Amino acid sequence: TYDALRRQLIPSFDLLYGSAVSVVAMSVPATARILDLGAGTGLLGAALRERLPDAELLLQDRSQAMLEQARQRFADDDQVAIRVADHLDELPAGPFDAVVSALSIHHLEHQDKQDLFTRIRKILRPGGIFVNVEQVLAPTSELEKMYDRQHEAHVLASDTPAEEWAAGRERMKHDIPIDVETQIQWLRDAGFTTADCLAKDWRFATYAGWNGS
Ligand SMILES: Nc1ncnc2c1ncn2[C@@H]1O[C@H](CSCC[C@H](N)C(=O)O)[C@@H](O)[C@H]1O
Ligand SMILES: [Ca+2]
Repeated sequence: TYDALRRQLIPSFDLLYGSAVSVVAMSVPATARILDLGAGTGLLGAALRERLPDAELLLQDRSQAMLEQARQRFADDDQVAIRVADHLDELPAGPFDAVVSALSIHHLEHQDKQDLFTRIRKILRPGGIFVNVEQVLAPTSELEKMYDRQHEAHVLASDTPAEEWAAGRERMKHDIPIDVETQIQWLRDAGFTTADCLAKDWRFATYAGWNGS
């Protein structure tokens, strides 16, 4: 039900989450240590586990209530740990082969995003990857209205319950998105040697930075 509702709310869920899993699987070994930042109920971690059965996953979030759903999702998994931490709290020591995030970093002020990308690179192995499945802003107000129409079109086409879309619109008041190319440049500023947008559906995009590749 929860997972079904995320697909109803998020355009191109399989393309965007799938692209995150694929780019990690082509960038790190089977036995990678992976941090999922703002893991929530652990959906991105779960997508990674399906492809990488031997990866060690650390799921981190500020919300014990969200992480309880992740604990249930990963009940029988001996290679998953859970950590309660804000993005602005001290990160785990690492090192990590990959740091991944979905629909979380857009909650931070822009300066805190720029600092976070830098802090993430410091806990990555050389050649390590940062991947974000993210809600992004259009480059202009007029395009932002078109992004909004395309998002609403997916939500309506998916037969999303009206109450859940209303609750979605209210949660989105707290969002601090920026355009995808600005955030990709922030990865270059943080010292990532390569950064790219792998996949995009208007308001939603999967992008990555490599720490030396
Ligand atoms: N500053 C912050 N530090 C840590 N987690 C944060 C945060 N701001 C928001 N979050 C978390 O970010 C998540 C956004 S919802 C996305 C959850 C999950 N990554 C998924 O793809 O389904 C929530 O679990 C919320 O608690
Ligand atoms: Ca949000």
